[PDB]
Amino acid sequence: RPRTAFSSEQLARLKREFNENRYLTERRRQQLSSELGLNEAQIKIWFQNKRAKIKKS
Amino acid sequence: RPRTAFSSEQLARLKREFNENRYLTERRRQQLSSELGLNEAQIKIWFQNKRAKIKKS
DNA sequence: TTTTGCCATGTAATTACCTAA
DNA sequence: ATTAGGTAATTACATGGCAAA
Repeated sequence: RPRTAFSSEQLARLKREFNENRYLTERRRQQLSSELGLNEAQIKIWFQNKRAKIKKS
Repeated sequence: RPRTAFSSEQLARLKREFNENRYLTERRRQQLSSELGLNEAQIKIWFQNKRAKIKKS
């Protein structure tokens, strides 16, 4: 498998972004893409996965 | 998956099951497929659809 | 000390089912 | 029928620190 590695500066805006808003919109899902230069699908699962550990944690 | 059509022999067995419980279970999806000769995934979607309809009331 | 030799974690990805159009 | 994005459960794997000769 190709396990993506996140940049210390990506994990940051993601996190910052989850705080303010834990549910991604398409617009928002899009913009993040541009900016972080990540694909709308990984930002997708990230948020899913965040919410997940928060629940189990 | 090709649009299909249920026999009345099947359609009425689906409706009798959907009467006992609206949620299918894996083993039971199985059981009905070998029974009614349908394809699991067809059974699965009938149910979804039915639930969604019944809801509307 | 050092070097080797394992594990246990965290997490990213993935699956199977959900309601709703 | 299909489709997207949600939850819950996983599985794969890249890692750090620990144990021991």
